Amino acid sequence: ETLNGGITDMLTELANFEKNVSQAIHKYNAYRKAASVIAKYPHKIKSGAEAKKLPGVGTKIAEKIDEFLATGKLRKLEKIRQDDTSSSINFLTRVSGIGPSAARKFVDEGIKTLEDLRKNEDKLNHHQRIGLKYFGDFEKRIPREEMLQMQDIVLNEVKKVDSEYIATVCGSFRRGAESSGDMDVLLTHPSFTSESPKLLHQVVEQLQKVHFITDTLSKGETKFMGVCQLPSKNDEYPHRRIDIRLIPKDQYYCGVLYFTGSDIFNKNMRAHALEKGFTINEYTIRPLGVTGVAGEPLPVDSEKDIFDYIQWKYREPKDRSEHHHHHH
DNA sequence: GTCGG
DNA sequence: GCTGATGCGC
DNA sequence: CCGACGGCGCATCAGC
Ligand SMILES: Nc1ccn([C@@H]2CS[C@H](COP(=O)(O)OP(=O)(O)OP(=O)(O)O)O2)c(=O)n1
Ligand SMILES: [Cl-]
Ligand SMILES: [Cl-]
Ligand SMILES: [Mn+2]
Ligand SMILES: [Mn+2]
Ligand SMILES: [Mn+2]
Ligand SMILES: [Mn+2]
Ligand SMILES: [Mn+2]
Ligand SMILES: [Mn+2]
Ligand code: NA
Ligand code: NA
Ligand code: NA
Ligand code: NA
Ligand code: NA
Repeated sequence: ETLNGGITDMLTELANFEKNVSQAIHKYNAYRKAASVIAKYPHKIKSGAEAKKLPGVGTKIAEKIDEFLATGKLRKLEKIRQDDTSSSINFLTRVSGIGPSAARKFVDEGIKTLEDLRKNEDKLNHHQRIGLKYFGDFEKRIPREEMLQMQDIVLNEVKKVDSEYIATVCGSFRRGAESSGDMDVLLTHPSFTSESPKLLHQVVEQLQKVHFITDTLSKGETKFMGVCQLPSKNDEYPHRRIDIRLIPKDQYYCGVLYFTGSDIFNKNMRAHALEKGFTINEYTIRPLGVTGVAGEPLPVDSEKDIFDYIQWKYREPKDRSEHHHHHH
């Protein structure tokens, strides 16, 4: 049903291999950019030289596309699929907190399966231990109905802590997705500005007291990463990833732009900002110094002002998701 | 792996 | 302590 | 060994 789905799946799989096995994050990012520009292309790709016209597809991917169109497979991928070490390394990196490095370490020490991982809980740090505990739950996506229920608990508890907080659910939810991988809550409070608690900790602690937050992956002064769960209906819902991030109140628009994603959109926007002579992060957009210090932050009164600076047409959150096209 | 310089 | 990497996460 | 590639929080380490 997906136009060019065979091609985009091949490139994604190559991506994951370069990240997890090769530890080559820019090759990962290259395959992702290629899968992405191909996914958004509104025609069926006839040949490698056709895909090559797209930014991000070059000689080597063009050849893989010719091989794939011609044979229905890619020998490079068949060999990777046959490498049990590579397969186990890929699998282990699905646990939150285990990356390419840890994964290879565990596999080299003979941990190759989920059971093997469970038997070796003592090798895992806290984050990894919690990732493992909820591995099955974290594989499932969250229906938007349940995201609405989750949003209701979060906003009500935050308002009980202090009515000056504003919490906004971002990520895929704000982009209008019909399901989400986690819940991203952007939080502000007038006591925390770029110039100026316990602000985050008070919120987290209140969510724990009402048994909504069940576990913590990591937690600092400005960012919480953890686990939550909706109250059961009779006798249970899966446990869910939740990210909460306090951002400076005077820097809300850069913050919400960031927290809305998608991942690929944000990166592409920042790459286009560099080309135009700016640097964008979640707090500011700044001109690049002739030296190599960014200069003073530019004024921003809306999401659109950020786009304007880098000469990009404004996109509504729903148009910042990745998309694909279909065939009959 | 792709691209720009 | 601070700075700057390394790993891993949004 | 062309070098850059988006950018930063939290956890941790190395060097000072
Ligand atoms: N590589 C990345 C990853 C995330 N981000 C930011 C962090 S906050 C925002 C949303 O990140 P998430 O990882 O929750 O993704 P989405 O909400 O798009 O999807 P799901 O959670 O999978 O529904 O994008 C980024 O700028 N670069
Ligand atoms: Cl790389
Ligand atoms: Cl900044
Ligand atoms: Mn579809
Ligand atoms: Mn398109
Ligand atoms: Mn062993
Ligand atoms: Mn999300
Ligand atoms: Mn998230
Ligand atoms: Mn551009
Ligand atoms: Na190209
Ligand atoms: Na191997
Ligand atoms: Na992981
Ligand atoms: Na053990
Ligand atoms: Na569960």
